[PDB]
Amino acid sequence: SGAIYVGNYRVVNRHLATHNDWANLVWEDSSRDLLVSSTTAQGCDTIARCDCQTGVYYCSSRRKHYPVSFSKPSLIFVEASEYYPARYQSHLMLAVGHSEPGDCGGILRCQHGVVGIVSTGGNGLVGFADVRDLLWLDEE
Ligand SMILES: [Zn+2]
Repeated sequence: SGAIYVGNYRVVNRHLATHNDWANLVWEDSSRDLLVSSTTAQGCDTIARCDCQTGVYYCSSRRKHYPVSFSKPSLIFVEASEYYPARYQSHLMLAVGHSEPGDCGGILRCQHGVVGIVSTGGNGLVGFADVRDLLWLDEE
């Protein structure tokens, strides 16, 4: 689990979004495994605006932060999970690293702030849904 809180926005894995997330839907993209919902409280997270390919992610299944190199946001074929059928996910970034189902929502960050959240895993690879292209997250 895990979320990004920036301004009046909550960013979560679409597949972990709650009733309240869907009741306050701002934007969702099934191909990206992202959902954004509105918040009453002002969020403090800074979204990275950059093309960094290195950063640190939180891995709940190891209670550890790992430094990783990751690929640029891409259309990548992702195997069946249970939450999704074996399909293409867009704006996905892979790194060599540990990822289990409950690691989703783990934040990936560089020096410029939040890059994305854990979205996929398996075969010793971790996939991160990019948020750095969502410029609208940093106004109203
Ligand atoms: Zn960066």
